[PDB]
Amino acid sequence: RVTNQLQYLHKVVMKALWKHQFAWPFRQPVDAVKLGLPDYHKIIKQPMDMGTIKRRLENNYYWAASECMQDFNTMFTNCYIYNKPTDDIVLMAQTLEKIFLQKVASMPQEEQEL
Amino acid sequence: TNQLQYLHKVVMKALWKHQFAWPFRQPVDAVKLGLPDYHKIIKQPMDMGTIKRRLENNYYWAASECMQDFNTMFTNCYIYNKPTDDIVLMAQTLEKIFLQKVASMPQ
Amino acid sequence: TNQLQYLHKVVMKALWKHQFAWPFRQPVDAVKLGLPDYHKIIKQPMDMGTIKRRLENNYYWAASECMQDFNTMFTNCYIYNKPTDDIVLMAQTLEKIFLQKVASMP
Ligand SMILES: Cc1cc2n3c(c[nH]c(=O)c13)CN(C(=O)c1cccc3ccccc13)c1ccc(CS(C)(=O)=O)cc1-2
Ligand SMILES: Cc1cc2n3c(c[nH]c(=O)c13)CN(C(=O)c1cccc3ccccc13)c1ccc(CS(C)(=O)=O)cc1-2
Repeated sequence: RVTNQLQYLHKVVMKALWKHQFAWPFRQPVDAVKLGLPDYHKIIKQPMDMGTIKRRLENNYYWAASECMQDFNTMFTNCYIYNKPTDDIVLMAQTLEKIFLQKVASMPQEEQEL
Repeated sequence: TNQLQYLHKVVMKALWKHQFAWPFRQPVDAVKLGLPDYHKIIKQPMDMGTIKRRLENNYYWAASECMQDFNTMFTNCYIYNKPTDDIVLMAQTLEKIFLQKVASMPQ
Repeated sequence: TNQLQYLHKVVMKALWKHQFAWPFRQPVDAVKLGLPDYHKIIKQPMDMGTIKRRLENNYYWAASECMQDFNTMFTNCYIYNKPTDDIVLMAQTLEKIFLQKVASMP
């Protein structure tokens, strides 16, 4: 579907996050072989990344804005769960997530299809 | 504000009474709970009791500030605990409700 | 250009960052937004991204051209959308700020 809320998430939230200087670890699925993370998929059962979210927005995959919001949330939460508290990637995720939440605070309130 | 009243009377009210909310209704007492590393790892403790009181005392200026406090509380949980701990699943469940209700926050 | 300077550094700066600006920051994409009739109804599309680029490149010959582009943008929204769409309220809010700022232009 195409809704006011999903348009906002695409044109405002994803636009802001995708071009952020900390976005690059998150723009594609984690490649556990490339990154040397042999237990990644034992710990993280629902991988998510902003490339996948962006494609779903582009392809009208989502039915409700909350579904997109949950994908963003899963992506951040995966990072906090998997990594050590002191890893810089945690700081990068926190930074992006704060922007996510700041932008979501102004999202259109009542979702209706376009 | 309209938004802060929604976060207080709609979002928090729903999370507060949830069956998974009880670990989050007051600050983590690391001594009582036997977590001597908790405050070495978690530098910004947050909980729903603290957020609720801040909502009651007009502490916030904007809804986003309150949303960030919710966010910190959940994130602390994912950062501090082992992936396999039940408390992680409890936080996830609550955070999904938080985001669902936030989606419908008025403008 | 003092007027165009004002339109760029005061009017566009306020409107561009307003929380209601996001539907107007780029051209309407009738394909991606699924609106087969948009260009049958709206003959002169306009948006704040185009206006902003024109101010930056010294495109306009007079302030009135820039103001008319703002006006066209808002009018397209009112003509195309249903009266109850939130976007109509968003355009009304932005246009009132536009006119308020225009009254104090050199
Ligand atoms: C979600 C995610 C992304 C990455 N993740 C890693 C561990 N866990 C994760 O969740 C994770 C391992 N990883 C890092 O730790 C790392 C991060 C950021 C800056 C760095 C600077 C120096 C060294 C490492 C890093 C890197 C390295 C590079 C790429 C980009 S790409 C095109 O190659 O895939 C992605 C990740
Ligand atoms: C955010 C938070 C809250 C608690 N946390 C714990 C570890 N890390 C955390 O982040 C955390 C340690 N903790 C437990 O491990 C625990 C054991 C047995 C059953 C459980 C069921 C659900 C959740 C936790 C447990 C308990 C125990 C009790 C209370 C409530 S109270 C008034 O008595 O202090 C809070 C926590």
